[PDB]
Amino acid sequence: QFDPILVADIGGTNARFALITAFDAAKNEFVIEYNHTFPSADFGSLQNATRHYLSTVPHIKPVRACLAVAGPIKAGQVHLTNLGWHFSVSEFKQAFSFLQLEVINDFAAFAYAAPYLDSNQNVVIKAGQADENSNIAVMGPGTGFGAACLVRTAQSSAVLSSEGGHISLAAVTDLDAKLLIELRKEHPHVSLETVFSGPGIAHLYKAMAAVNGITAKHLDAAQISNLANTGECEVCDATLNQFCDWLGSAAGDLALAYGALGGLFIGGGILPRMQSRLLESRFVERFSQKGIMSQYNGQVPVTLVTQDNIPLIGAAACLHNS
Amino acid sequence: QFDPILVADIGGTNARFALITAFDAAKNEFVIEYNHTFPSADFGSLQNATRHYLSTVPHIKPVRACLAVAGPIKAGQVHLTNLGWHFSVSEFKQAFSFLQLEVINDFAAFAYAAPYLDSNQNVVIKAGQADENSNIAVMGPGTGFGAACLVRTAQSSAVLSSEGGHISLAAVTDLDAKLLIELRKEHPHVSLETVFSGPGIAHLYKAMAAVNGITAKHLDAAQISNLANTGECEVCDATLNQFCDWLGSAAGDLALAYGALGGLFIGGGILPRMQSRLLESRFVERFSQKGIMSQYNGQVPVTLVTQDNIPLIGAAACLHNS
Repeated sequence: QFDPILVADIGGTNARFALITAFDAAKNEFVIEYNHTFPSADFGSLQNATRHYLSTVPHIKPVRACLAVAGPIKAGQVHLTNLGWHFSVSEFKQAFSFLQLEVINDFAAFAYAAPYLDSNQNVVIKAGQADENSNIAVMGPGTGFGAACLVRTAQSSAVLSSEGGHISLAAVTDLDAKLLIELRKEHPHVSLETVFSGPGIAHLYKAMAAVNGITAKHLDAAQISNLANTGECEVCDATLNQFCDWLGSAAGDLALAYGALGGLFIGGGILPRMQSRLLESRFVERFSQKGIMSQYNGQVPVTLVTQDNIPLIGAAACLHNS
Repeated sequence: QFDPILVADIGGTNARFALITAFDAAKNEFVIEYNHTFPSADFGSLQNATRHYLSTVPHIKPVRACLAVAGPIKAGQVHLTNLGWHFSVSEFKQAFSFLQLEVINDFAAFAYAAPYLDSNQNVVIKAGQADENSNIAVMGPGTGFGAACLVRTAQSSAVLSSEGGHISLAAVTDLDAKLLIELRKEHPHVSLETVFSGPGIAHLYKAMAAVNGITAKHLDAAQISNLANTGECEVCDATLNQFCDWLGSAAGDLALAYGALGGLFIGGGILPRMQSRLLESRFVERFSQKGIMSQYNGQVPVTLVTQDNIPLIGAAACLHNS
């Protein structure tokens, strides 16, 4: 009989709670039940939010818990000053008499989750052959660019949390190069996140406009994607294709940096909205265009994550594999 | 009473064996004794080399062993076809009745070793504040460019082995940019290893010569370093300074990619021979020139490794921490 786990996805506008009630060895999937979302604004503390949630499912009183936090964890201390939630992992554990409590970052949760994803609920960007005994890379263009790695060796395993979104962005093509020169005019340091993010799409548009000899209007990502579709902004359509192309190069670099023969997953909320453009782009060609390591990246499967509960699956995987 | 460990550094022209006989909690150092080197060519198998070594120190019969291999480990199989040594980890363990045997890559050993280095036997490249609970990055420009990371979290730890030397090399300065254009003329894929390695120094020289409007002579790294010193090759001196400068940028990128708040170590045999030039270069300035993550890299201590037994210390740390 599986020992239930309380899992939570906190830090954003909405806090999400659920109960892990079983693990199916066949499907290699955690069974998640009683999935409840609520505005973080409804509570003055995480403790309160948690007490409320547990009161709605009192027949299952978990003594194991893991919270995935889209915020900073500095020495057993969590500060979501944004929400007004500040708590000690130690006291939170005490408050609910948890025998086991893990508090992890959201991308760390994405890395923990990687081996337990719904195969039939995701999109293969590039086939195909995963090495079960090697590392898995996870990345996600969103508000910023997050990158992490589930490190698996013949001695142990752990999750590499990083600031990999901030590494310098390299040029591969002549167009890349020209765009870096323009980008650097507004961004002394042009990193992955300078381009591969919600704000980055706007940055990339401004640069593309400049390269094409056009004064750029004040557009954000959604506006850029819309105007591209209606054919009212040629530079917008080219910007989004360049985004996909370049991303391929960056994803390939991270696959090498993280030795990701276990596979590379692309999450976040932006890329799943660009699925058709991504699959039509030069992403895959650029992904494995890596000199003597071309064959290596040729073997690495790249998957676009489409399921919605990654943080919860990760929290579950983290605590259960402790 | 410490349980002795047999440690070995194999794969190169010389095989090195030693015995770990104790661990000093105060110094935080493994005690290494009976350090013996011998030409790999003297034996037809690792088993033979090992039997010979153990016969010279028969009063200490270790049942724990860890081999650091500068070669490939594919599924409990080691193939140093170069030396004619091919063995099964399983059978090697059996052959010497080891209760515990770990076989790791050489850079993985460098990552394992990082926390146990001789503070007074290394050179601070950039101060200063290590976070004991964060990851440590290790890198080394040699024949190729190796990169690994000791991943340390509040849940576990592991060593990230990578192909990070093969990620695209980004330009930061105008000179960087011009050099990439030249480099790409001979190297379709310009990676870190294209520049930051023994062969890379020659590549960089050829490119620097071209940028400076000079026909480059056929020189290798040592020749480039020599001619620089005698002032017989101005472009050579500029090449080596550019190498150090650019390396700073690359090391900074890896520190971000690996979340290396625990520190970053630079090993290999090339950089320790360039200590004065390195410390006089723009390495440190470029290391932390990383936009919003500038403060982050400002905190990361960078150390030049000068001690000779890194692989042995790593093997020891790996097996002992199993």
